[PDB]
Amino acid sequence: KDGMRVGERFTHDFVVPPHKTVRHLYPESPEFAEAPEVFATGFMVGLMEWACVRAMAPYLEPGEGSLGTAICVTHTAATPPGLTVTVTAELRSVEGRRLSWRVSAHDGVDEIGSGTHERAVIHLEKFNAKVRQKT
Amino acid sequence: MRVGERFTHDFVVPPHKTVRHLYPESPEFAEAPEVFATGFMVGLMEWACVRAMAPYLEPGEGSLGTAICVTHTAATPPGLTVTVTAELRSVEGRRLSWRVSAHDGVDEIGSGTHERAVIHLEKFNAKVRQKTP
Repeated sequence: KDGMRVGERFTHDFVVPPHKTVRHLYPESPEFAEAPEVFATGFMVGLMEWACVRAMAPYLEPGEGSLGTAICVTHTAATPPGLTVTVTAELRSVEGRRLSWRVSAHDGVDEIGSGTHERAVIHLEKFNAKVRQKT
Repeated sequence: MRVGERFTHDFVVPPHKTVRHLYPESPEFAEAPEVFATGFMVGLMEWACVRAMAPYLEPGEGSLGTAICVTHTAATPPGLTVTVTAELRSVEGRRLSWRVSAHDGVDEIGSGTHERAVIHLEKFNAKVRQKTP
């Protein structure tokens, strides 16, 4: 099924809506009530994962998916709704079921962060079997 | 605020904190495991740091997350209690770094570091508006 090529750059573009602020991450949080209306770090983490997931999708076999096992990034500029965040993900290596990525993001105005992200390829159903032993 | 001081909060994972709920906009997430998302785990960690700093902030001040470096090494289905601890590791300028860790009552699910910068809300909000289309 042809594997992924190291050093290949992939881009994921995302126009930030109003509902990806700090407060929308945890509406349960009174303590976030005053947070500026900017793209939340937690949502940026999810966007970077999302970028890597799209890239690996055609390469995964039937029944397969992945989980994020590590993330190590800066978040050095804030983004209001309306700007487009472009994520660039580049494959650093694959060693077994472990894929390592470098990732970075730009909102068309500033670079907003960069660093690394690691994922693990899993068989979706047999993973749920392991999880359910916890539920 | 002092280095080495700690705050811990607990959070029963609901169904709506799973991966696919972080981004309902994503078809590529539709078949994701029904487990607590990394983005939400990070958010719960930030939340711990935010609460712990609050009593030490001047009125009109707040903070932003400027760095996050964590592992997420075990998955948590809805219904388990995630306990998060945040320990102040250092302060310099308007930046505080925390050591953060999380466990779900069964496994340690992740840990690492998180940095935040203290901001004057009004000043910062003005800046944001000038970056807005």
